[PDB]
Parts: sequence; C-alpha cells; structure tokens
Amino acid sequence: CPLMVKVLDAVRGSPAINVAVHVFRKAADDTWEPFASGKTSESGELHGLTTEEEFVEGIYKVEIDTKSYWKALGISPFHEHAEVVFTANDSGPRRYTIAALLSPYSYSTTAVVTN
Amino acid sequence: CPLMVKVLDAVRGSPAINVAVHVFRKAADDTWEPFASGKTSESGELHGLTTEEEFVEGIYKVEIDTKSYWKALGISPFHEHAEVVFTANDSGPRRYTIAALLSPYSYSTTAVVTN
Amino acid sequence: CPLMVKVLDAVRGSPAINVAVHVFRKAADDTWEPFASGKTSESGELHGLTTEEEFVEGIYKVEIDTKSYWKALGISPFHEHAEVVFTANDSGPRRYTIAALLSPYSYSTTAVVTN
Amino acid sequence: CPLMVKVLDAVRGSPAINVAVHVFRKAADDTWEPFASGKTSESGELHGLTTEEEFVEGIYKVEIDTKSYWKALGISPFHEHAEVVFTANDSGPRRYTIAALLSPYSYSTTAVVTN
Ligand SMILES: O=C(O)CCO/N=C/c1cc(Br)cc(Br)c1O
Ligand SMILES: O=C(O)CCO/N=C/c1cc(Br)cc(Br)c1O
Repeated sequence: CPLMVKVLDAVRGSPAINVAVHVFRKAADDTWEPFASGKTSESGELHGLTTEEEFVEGIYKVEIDTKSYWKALGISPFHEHAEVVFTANDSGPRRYTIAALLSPYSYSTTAVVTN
Repeated sequence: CPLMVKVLDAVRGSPAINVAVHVFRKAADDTWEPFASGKTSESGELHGLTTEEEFVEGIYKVEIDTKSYWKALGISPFHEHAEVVFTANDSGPRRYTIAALLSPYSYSTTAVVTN
Repeated sequence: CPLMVKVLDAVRGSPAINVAVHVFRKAADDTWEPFASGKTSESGELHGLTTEEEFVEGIYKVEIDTKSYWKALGISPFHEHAEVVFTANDSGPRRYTIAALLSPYSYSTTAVVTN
Repeated sequence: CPLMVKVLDAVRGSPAINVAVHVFRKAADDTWEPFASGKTSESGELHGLTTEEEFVEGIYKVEIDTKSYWKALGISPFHEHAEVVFTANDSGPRRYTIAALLSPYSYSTTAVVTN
C-alpha cells in the first residue's frame, strides 16, 4: 500500500471516522485530475487508494473533507478542507502516510515517507 | 486590516521571513482567481492584503510557498505549498489571522478570528 | 521584555483568555522554584513576567493551566496542564516567546526566539 | 497494552527512533514516583510499558527525551523534553496512545483514548 491517510480528532481524542478524502494528480496540461477517493474507517485510516503500479511520479493533492466532519458533530469549523500537496516518487517509489490532526479552527498535517 | 498572515519556522524558532503568500477568491465558475499577494516581513507577517470593502463573503484560499522557503535554507521539504481554504463570513468577528507553523515534513495552521 | 507567553484556542479560533500561567526556575537541588506567574490577557498574551536582569541562564518551566480553561468552557480535556521546559541561553537572541495552541486532547507549543 | 507512545520527526518525515521515554505517577504524598520507562522502536513506537493491572487510576507524567534525540542528529533544540501529564482510568480502564510530533523548536502532542 503506497499511499495511506490517517486522521485524528483533537477535540474528542479519537480517530476521525467517515472522513471523505479525494486524491488528485496534476496532469500534463497542469490541471488536477481525479486519482482516487475513499473514507476513513473506524480507526481513522484510509488504505487501498492505489497500487505501486498506478502511483507514478507526479504532483498529488490529498483533499480531506474536514468541514463535513465537524458539521456532523455540531461544530461550524473554519476551513473548507485540509489540502496536502506534494511531489511523489520523484526519486523512485516510496510509501507515504499522510496524517492529519483536526480541530475546528486548526489542523496539522505531517507525512511519514518510507522506502 | 481584515486579513493577516503569520508564518513561523519550527526548525529555527523564528518568524519565517520572505515567504511568498498568494490569496485567491473562488469565482462563480468555481476557479480560483488571484486576489492579493505579498512576502512575509522580518516578523513573519503579511498585512495590507485587502480592505474591509473588498473582502466580501466568499471562499478564499491562502497559498504559502513553503517549498521555496525550505529550499533557500537547504532543507528538503515534503509539501509543494501549504494551502488554507475557508469561507469569509460577516456574522463572525471582523479580523482573520491565518497562522502557519512550518516544518520540512509538517505544518500546522490555525485561524484567529477577532474583533 | 525577555519572556512572553501566547496562548490560542484551536476550538474557538481565538486567543485563550484568562489562562493561568506559572513559570518556575530549576534550583540547585533540582527542584522547581516559583519564578513568575499571571493570567493571559484578552489577546491571549502574558507579558511582564521578568526582566533581563532576573532572567539569567538556567532551566525554566512554563506551566499553562489548560485543564481549568477547558472546564470553564464545559469541554472535557485530556491534560492536567501543558508544560514547556527549556534552557535559557545568553548566546542566542534576547526575546523568548513561548506559544501554545490548545485543543481538548492535544496541544502544540513552539518557541519564537528573536532580537 | 493500555499505554503506548508514538513519536514522529517532522524534519525528516519519519518515526523518531531510540527516543527515551520515562513515565511517572503521582504518589499519595504528591511527588512523582517512577512508573515505567523505555525507548521507541524503529517504528517510533513504545509498547509494553505496563499492564492493565498495574495501570491504576492516577495522575501520570510521560516525559519524552526530545533534547537527546535532536542532539544526536546535530541539532541544538529548544526544549529539554516534552512532558504529557494526564489523569488516567478515572472512569474505569482505558487504553491510551500518547503521540508526539517533534521539531527542533516546537512539538505537538495528542492523546487517542479508547475503551
Ligand atoms: O495511532 C494513533 O492512534 C495516533 C498516533 O498517530 N499520530 C499521528 C499524529 C500525531 C501528531 Br502529535 C500530529 C500529527 Br499532524 C499526527 O498525524
Ligand atoms: O508571537 C509570535 O512570534 C507568534 C506566536 O504565535 N503563535 C502562533 C502559533 C503557535 C502554534 Br504552537 C501553532 C500555530 Br499554527 C501558530 O500559528
């Protein structure tokens, strides 16, 4: 699994479950093309978005739909979504974990990159 | 001043100076139209981007050029940029400060919305 | 002013107002001795804790009473307090700003060290 | 396993490996007594600190030795350590994951608490 997403909720101290995630890849004409999508599980994780073969070099955007998550908990948050944009596999294949820690008016995102 | 940006460097414990910042407004055709831009000051701040008159309700994006910042420091970064996407709302407080705390493989962003 | 504290609330997107903050110095017997304290202002800031004359090199602890802050908002928190422990050094810049970004089950802290 | 620690490095985008962790528990005389200790693994994780039987209600302090970690990478960081202080098991047994994301002049810590 070369691209994984993990989302945590900093208000509740829990995984952020059922968070929609959309992944896009920049095309040769410089526009964002759909690449994969899914929803976080009960553990706040999203696996199985892509394969090593499909996950070629490129610029990828991982959009985490945080606004819908908070609205469903009764909270009107600040951001529309959290966007994570990065070049992938430009020095050969890697495994990426994109993690996000969510609060209504703040989020943090990190990447863990392994061989 | 209704919209300010503050950028900090978590590696050096300092303001992030001379970071390019672009602000976009979402247009009716769903595309991002340039709105304002600048470079952070020696205090890591960018003021004077817009006026109360111009900063009407809508969806805005603040794009912080983090990749060029880390490249100048000789540190290999993960993200192409940091993106902050939000709705400006007239029902809340009048000043929006978008703050970002930068590391090579991580960033945090918060919104401080005050009167 | 060589030591300042700034506290933000990531749930409300606001300064964290009226938060108690205690500063301690490590004594020669390795115990923490009270040094200075106060409550954050309406801007979430606490200034005037010490002077350049008093703020000699040593190990200091800044304890932010986050539990009482969340209790006042009716939100169940995880931590008893946030603790920031550091060595003050005369070889670096002269002003230390200890910033903290608070959520019920998470906090971030950074140091902005400037001239 | 009711108490786990996970540490990430925000500069390198990797687990923080070989980080020393000391856990203390407040005794009836209000002093911190040693409770458990260990080091993070190649995955940045520390398991096996305690058992459900031993991990009774109390106030616990998890001290993550961040300064030694950074010094070994050639970096002189700001903090002496990251301290996480919390009441545990006061509404029955729970499972706690204490996570920390490290940068030289900043860290964030969250808790994931499960039944
Ligand atoms: O395994 C679990 O239950 C959660 C532990 O993983 N933590 C991830 C994580 C932690 C912090 Br602190 C900041 C960011 Br951004 C993260 O993505
Ligand atoms: O006075 C200064 O120099 C700036 C201090 O403000 N801190 C802001 C801030 C702190 C943390 Br922790 C995380 C995020 Br995101 C922030 O935006």
